[PDB]
Amino acid sequence: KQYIISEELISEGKWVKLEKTTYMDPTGKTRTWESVKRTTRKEQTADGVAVIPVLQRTLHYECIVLVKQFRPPMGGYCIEFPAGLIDDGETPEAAALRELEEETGYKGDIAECSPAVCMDPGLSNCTIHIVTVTINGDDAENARPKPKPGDGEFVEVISLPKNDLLQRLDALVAEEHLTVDARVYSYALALKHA
Amino acid sequence: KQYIISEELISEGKWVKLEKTTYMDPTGKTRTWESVKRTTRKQTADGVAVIPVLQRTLHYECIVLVKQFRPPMGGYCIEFPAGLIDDGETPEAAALRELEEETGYKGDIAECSPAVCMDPGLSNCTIHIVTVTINGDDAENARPKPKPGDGEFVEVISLPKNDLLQRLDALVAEEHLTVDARVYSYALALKHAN
Ligand SMILES: CNC(=O)c1cnc(C)s1
Ligand SMILES: [Cl-]
Ligand SMILES: [Mg+2]
Ligand SMILES: [Mg+2]
Ligand SMILES: [Mg+2]
Ligand SMILES: [Mg+2]
Repeated sequence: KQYIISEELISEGKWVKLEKTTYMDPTGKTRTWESVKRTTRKEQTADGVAVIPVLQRTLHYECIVLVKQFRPPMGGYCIEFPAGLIDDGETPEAAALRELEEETGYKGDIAECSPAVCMDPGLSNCTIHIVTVTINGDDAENARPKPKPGDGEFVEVISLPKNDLLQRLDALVAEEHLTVDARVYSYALALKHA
Repeated sequence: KQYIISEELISEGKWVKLEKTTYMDPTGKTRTWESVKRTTRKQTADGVAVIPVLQRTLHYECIVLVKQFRPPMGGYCIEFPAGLIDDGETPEAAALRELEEETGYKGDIAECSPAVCMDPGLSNCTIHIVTVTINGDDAENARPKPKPGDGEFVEVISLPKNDLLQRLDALVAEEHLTVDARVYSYALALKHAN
């Protein structure tokens, strides 16, 4: 029933733009919306990847590997799945494994890759692939993981046990000023609910 | 170590604005970021998203989701019921209200997250994730009345909790919809648990 009629640029930065979207509603009436888009999406199937990294080690409980960084939009520190934008020509899987190594030091193994999923669809067209990766923490490659941050990347690694993830996140939020990401929280809530 | 120095308005719509954020990197170098914010916040968070667990005896437990056209996406998305929190509304009340408006179901609060970020590399947007149970055997949820506001057009899709991720992939394959990242993350963790 519904579709886009026109997309009028309001303001274009180097990374993000704002558009006036005109669309047809299902009564047959024309309406508008304010839409955010990135300027960096070329032929990628999504803007970015977020990695769900399951750290597996003999005689350890499985951990979920998370990262903590300063996020200028939020004006503060956030706890997130490792993530980054997909480089031109790069596959989502390759982007995931690369970002996971850059942000955490770990070399993972692909498990699964989602279709493109929407970040905040009432606001933006932004999409990611959610890529589940296992990390063999018994491998020597992953014994001394050194994050290789790119320019302006400053990332702390936080590994939390899967079997207590929500409470461990709660305990971090209780101790400092820091926001947990909605996908991380959602994943932690389902681990509780299962 | 990191903090905001200043924020310069680039462009302000009725609902969304774009800013150029100046911040201090951990080395003492000053850097800029393009940030999006909503113009609507007052509140604990911009919005709520509801995880609605429909419980009917002798049936599988379902998670109630909504399908709507999303102008920034140019398409239909599958999402947790959700909306912005009204000035002077609590997140719990916003959650029960939105759930009723979007689905017609009347639920009970199970738990409420702290404010969690939507896409912290892009925006300051936050929500509370509110887990709600729905007694599907109660008379008031027999023939649920969805009460849309002006210009809302929402379809309800109930999916079994125990097979959520496979049911979502199926919808994506057959119906060319985009699943929401928080929905997909929750679905993943239901499979990954134990
Ligand atoms: C790296 N510098 C930037 O200004 C941005 C990157 N991603 C954005 C949404 S803004
Ligand atoms: Cl529950
Ligand atoms: Mg990143
Ligand atoms: Mg990165
Ligand atoms: Mg809504
Ligand atoms: Mg509503």
